[PDB]
Amino acid sequence: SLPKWNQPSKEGKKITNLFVNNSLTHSKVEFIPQEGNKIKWYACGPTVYDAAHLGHARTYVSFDIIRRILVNYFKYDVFMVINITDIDDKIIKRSVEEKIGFTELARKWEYEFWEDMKSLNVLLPTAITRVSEYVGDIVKYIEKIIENKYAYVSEEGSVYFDIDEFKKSEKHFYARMEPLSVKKKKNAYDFALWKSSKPNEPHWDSPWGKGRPGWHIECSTMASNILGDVLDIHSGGIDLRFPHHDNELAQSEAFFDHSQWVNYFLHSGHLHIEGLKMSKSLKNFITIKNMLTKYTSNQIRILFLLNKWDNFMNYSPNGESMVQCIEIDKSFTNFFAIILMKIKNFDLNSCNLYWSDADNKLNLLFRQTKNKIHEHFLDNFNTPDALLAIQKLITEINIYMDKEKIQIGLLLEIKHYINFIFDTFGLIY
Amino acid sequence: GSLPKWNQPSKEGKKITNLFVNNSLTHSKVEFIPQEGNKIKWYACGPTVYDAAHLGHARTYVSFDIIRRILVNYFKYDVFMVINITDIDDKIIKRSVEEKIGFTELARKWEYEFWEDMKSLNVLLPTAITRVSEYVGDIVKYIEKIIENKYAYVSEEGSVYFDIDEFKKSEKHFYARMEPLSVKKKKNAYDFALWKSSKPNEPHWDSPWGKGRPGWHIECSTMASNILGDVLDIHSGGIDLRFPHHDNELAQSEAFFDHSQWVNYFLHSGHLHIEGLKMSKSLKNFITIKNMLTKYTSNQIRILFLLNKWDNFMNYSPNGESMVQCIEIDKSFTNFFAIILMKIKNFDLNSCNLYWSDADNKLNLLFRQTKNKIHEHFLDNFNTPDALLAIQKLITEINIYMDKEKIQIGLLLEIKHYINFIFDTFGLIY
Ligand SMILES: Nc1ncnc2c1ncn2[C@@H]1O[C@H](COS(=O)(=O)NC(=O)[C@@H](N)CCC(=O)O)[C@@H](O)[C@H]1O
Ligand SMILES: Nc1ncnc2c1ncn2[C@@H]1O[C@H](COS(=O)(=O)NC(=O)[C@@H](N)CCC(=O)O)[C@@H](O)[C@H]1O
Ligand code: NA
Ligand code: NA
Ligand code: NA
Ligand code: NA
Ligand SMILES: [Zn+2]
Ligand SMILES: [Zn+2]
Repeated sequence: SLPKWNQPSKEGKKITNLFVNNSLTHSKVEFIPQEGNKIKWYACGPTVYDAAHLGHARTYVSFDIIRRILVNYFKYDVFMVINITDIDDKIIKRSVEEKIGFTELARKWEYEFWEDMKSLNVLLPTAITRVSEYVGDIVKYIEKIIENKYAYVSEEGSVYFDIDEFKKSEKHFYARMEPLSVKKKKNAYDFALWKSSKPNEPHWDSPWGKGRPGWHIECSTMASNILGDVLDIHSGGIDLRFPHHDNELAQSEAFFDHSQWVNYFLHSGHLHIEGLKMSKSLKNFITIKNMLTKYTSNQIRILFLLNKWDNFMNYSPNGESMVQCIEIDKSFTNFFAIILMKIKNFDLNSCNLYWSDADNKLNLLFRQTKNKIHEHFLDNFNTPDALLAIQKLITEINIYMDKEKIQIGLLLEIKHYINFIFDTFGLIY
Repeated sequence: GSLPKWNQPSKEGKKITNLFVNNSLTHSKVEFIPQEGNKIKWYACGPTVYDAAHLGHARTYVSFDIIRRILVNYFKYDVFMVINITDIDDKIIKRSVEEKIGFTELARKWEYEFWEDMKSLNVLLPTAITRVSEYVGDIVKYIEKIIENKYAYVSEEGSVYFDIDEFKKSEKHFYARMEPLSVKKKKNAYDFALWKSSKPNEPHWDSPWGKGRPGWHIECSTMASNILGDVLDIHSGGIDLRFPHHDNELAQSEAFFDHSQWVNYFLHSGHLHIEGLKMSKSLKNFITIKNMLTKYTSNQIRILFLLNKWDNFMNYSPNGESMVQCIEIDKSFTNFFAIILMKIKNFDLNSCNLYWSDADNKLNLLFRQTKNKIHEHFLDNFNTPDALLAIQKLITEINIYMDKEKIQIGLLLEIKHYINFIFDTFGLIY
């Protein structure tokens, strides 16, 4: 009556003791790769019919930070896939309103999305998978689900996922992550895998007639084709947990006829503005480009570093939430300014390098800070507390650089470590 | 009895990578295990600063810079490193009377040029730099303790000598742990000075035993013990220092703390040879780092050292013969970055197709396999020659892919970032 989860075996794997908040268990559980030190990761992409806003940035920046922690800090090997839904009801509707082709519209806003990601120092994924380029593969995927008896064909030529038949199987559970969120259909909760197309919509040939993919099938198809029958990580915003992500799990389980397509499902919290999700529908949004005419990439990334990735956050506009981000960014800028100059202008010919008690105390705080940051990252990517640890260390380095005769080698090593953590955060100074 | 024993640190609570290193204390490759957490306390012997450093010195400091970058940048150990500067020495005293400038002025000049040469080679400075001239008082206190533990004696002239026989008698101490077979005022000829009575006209310092100078080995035990403590994870230097210098440091430090294992892993770089012999100031067969750098770049010199396993000797053929391959490799890396950066710059998302093709998948398969190959090479006693080869082979296939196949922009960027990561670990700059 309740979905079960299988933790991957630890034998032969990279073991860091990292714990992550897994939506499949609704708990923090130890992260263990399926193979070695490898992480196969699929992340749902944007719907490219319009500009991206600060809420989209929160999700992609937060998972960029997580990816950099996993790769740059823990040295996992991440193979990441993000889809682009360039065919969708919204794209069709917008393209008729504006009197341009569906592809021209989608390519424009896909281009602007990646430009915005690059402006925010977000790394591109290994693979970018457009629906328009995967329709043939989607048809083949749907054929297999039908052959496994988990989908049926309507008279009009649509294909629907058969929830009742899927649930019946002892190896399958429907809606593993939100169990309680559950005429021609057998049951109302069945969802389309293939939609019969109106003659005026864009459409593709199939064994069942001209149509389009349903809302969820492209993600199962693309990830299964490139990454296979087990994903280490699947991610997205919390609104996608159901129906979209739970439906992907059912589709992929139905295709492979197994019980666990994803080991760790990670959901970022929403950015709210004035108490409500930042939303195109609510017209309360700030585009990323507008945000970048007021604040820098570092400042926006600090905003997201200050908020735990899997919790919702409130954005107060008119600069209110950004005051703290600007202060922190300024302290990082001024810290680097001083330490870089002290290093550059240090003179080995005239200095004294005796390792003093003041040098030893700063070094002790330095090594301790490294251990604290390590524990924060293992604690479900706790960047707010890691950022605070860096701030505390900087306060003490600033005192040391002002008064004590300086240990050039220690300052260089401290500069390199803080650069390493800032690279991990995606900050550029 | 009759053979030195070695205690491997316990694994509980430590960072465990399965790295193996060639340990001179065991004369074997053994698993590297920190004394504490992920921390590595590391002392490396510094240069004698009375004249210019040469390519043999560069080989040792660059090879251990590469190892330090592997430990820190690649494996994420926390390295705390100390290097001494011997700015008081017989050679410095004699050279300063020849040059007719003060010993301090001469020593500071050639220390400064040593660090400039290191920076020119992209060698990272250590955490602490310990000059003998700033540590004499601490050295005196260290010797006082060795005398108090009955492991040293004072001669009538005011010198202090290490008492090898008394040290060996202790069941917890073995003398010459690393080269056991290499072993009038003295009790026995093998005793060595901790404090030397001052000769007339020499620089000198006060002590309870009279005016004098440190012996040849005592500063390193003193400085490392003061900053790093009673157990070092790593101690390093060239193979010529293994005995008497490093074995004598072990004896001094064991005598000070009256314990049995001051160093867990002793690493010795091989010598750079020229025409079959060690590159040597005495043999006048040396090439200064500065002269090398007027003909070759930092990258090219670092590639020369990456191509030779750190703990084996290497032959350097002059007149550009050994550098031919280094220049070719460096050029292939420069050209790779030029090409991949242009392909990235000119990629057009509006006109591309991004279907993940079989060609894309084959390159990705090679990419991830290369990552695991390099990982095993680094775990295998820092095997940079084979890691460098793996990177070269990967670049050969990336160049083919960029020329013909429709390119996966994200995959090319990810491969570039990984190669940047390994090159940072090597100390190469492109
Ligand atoms: N206010 C907010 N705060 C924080 N995250 C927010 C957000 N609004 C959207 N998101 C998250 O941003 C990502 C992109 O959202 S989006 O452009 O609307 N696209 C979509 O929702 C769908 N295209 C995802 C499904 C798929 O196509 O596979 C998705 O992960 C989405 O959950
Ligand atoms: N041809 C060669 N090939 C490869 N390594 C070579 C080398 N010649 C010297 N080395 C190594 O370079 C390092 C510095 O050497 S050096 O400047 O002569 N100084 C000394 O030997 C002493 N000052 C070390 C003892 C001490 O002072 O603590 C030492 O580690 C030494 O072993
Ligand atoms: Na079931
Ligand atoms: Na939902
Ligand atoms: Na003994
Ligand atoms: Na020797
Ligand atoms: Zn999706
Ligand atoms: Zn030494």
